[PDB]
Amino acid sequence: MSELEKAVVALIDVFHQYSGREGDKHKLKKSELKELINNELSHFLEEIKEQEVVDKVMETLDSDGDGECDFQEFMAFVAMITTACHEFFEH
Amino acid sequence: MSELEKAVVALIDVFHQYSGREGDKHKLKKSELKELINNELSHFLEEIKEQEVVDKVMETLDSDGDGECDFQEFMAFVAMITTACHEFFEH
Ligand SMILES: N=C(N)c1ccc(OCCCCCOc2ccc(C(=N)N)cc2)cc1
Ligand SMILES: N=C(N)c1ccc(OCCCCCOc2ccc(C(=N)N)cc2)cc1
Ligand SMILES: N=C(N)c1ccc(OCCCCCOc2ccc(C(=N)N)cc2)cc1
Ligand SMILES: N=C(N)c1ccc(OCCCCCOc2ccc(C(=N)N)cc2)cc1
Ligand SMILES: [Ca+2]
Ligand SMILES: [Ca+2]
Ligand SMILES: [Ca+2]
Ligand SMILES: [Ca+2]
Ligand SMILES: [Zn+2]
Ligand SMILES: [Zn+2]
Repeated sequence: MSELEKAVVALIDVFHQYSGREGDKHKLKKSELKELINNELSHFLEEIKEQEVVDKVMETLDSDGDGECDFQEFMAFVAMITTACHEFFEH
Repeated sequence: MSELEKAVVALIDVFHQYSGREGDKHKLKKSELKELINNELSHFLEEIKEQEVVDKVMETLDSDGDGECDFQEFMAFVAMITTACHEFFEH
């Protein structure tokens, strides 16, 4: 598999790693999203310690108002992170 | 870096790998997009041999009508591929 192909599978695997822990096994509830950010985005994003802060991130990500981040919503989150990283390192 | 963090950087690196070859160094023209698909998505997508087929893929990806795929448009392409892969392997 190419690097791109392995990257794609890694996105799928991290989503399932955290989504399957509680409740709906195919969505990230706020608790699962906080764990994902703190354990997997520790170089890209500030650690979340407050309920207020994960509330706000979930508000941004949650396009259908169910209080959770589904796989489509997670893909939008990945696009946001990737865009911000790409731009951080360039002029 | 986590797996997710390395995956994010891999998306950036494959985009730059192909975008920088010709013309606008920050967009994939059809020629660059064809090369990316054929060399980097050979397990996920059918090889492109015809101008018609890359025309069609570029039509799908090109949201601002400039005939090219910018980084935002490429992120949408990555979301499409990842979604299709995730769903292929599940019930
Ligand atoms: N010392 C580093 N940060 C760094 C190290 C290696 C690297 O290998 C290719 C990745 C793309 C290289 C140029 O574009 C970016 C954009 C964003 C990030 C990032 N989100 N960290 C990293 C690189 C890149 C950056
Ligand atoms: N050898 C080592 N130990 C080492 C080498 C490079 C390194 O680099 C740290 C992070 C570099 C890239 C990630 O940093 C950001 C920060 C903010 C944003 C943002 N704008 N959201 C995106 C990415 C760290 C450790
Ligand atoms: N034999 C395989 N295909 C395969 C091998 C390893 C693997 O490691 C974790 C990746 C996620 C595992 C379960 O979800 C998916 C969804 C899509 C793909 C794919 N796009 N190929 C692969 C896996 C996964 C699949
Ligand atoms: N040991 C080996 N040599 C080997 C092991 C597994 C393998 O698996 C091939 C591809 C598996 C996952 C990629 O296959 C697709 C197909 C269609 C879609 C789609 N719906 N677009 C998405 C993914 C290949 C070789
Ligand atoms: Ca869950
Ligand atoms: Ca939702
Ligand atoms: Ca180009
Ligand atoms: Ca465009
Ligand atoms: Zn760039
Ligand atoms: Zn799944």
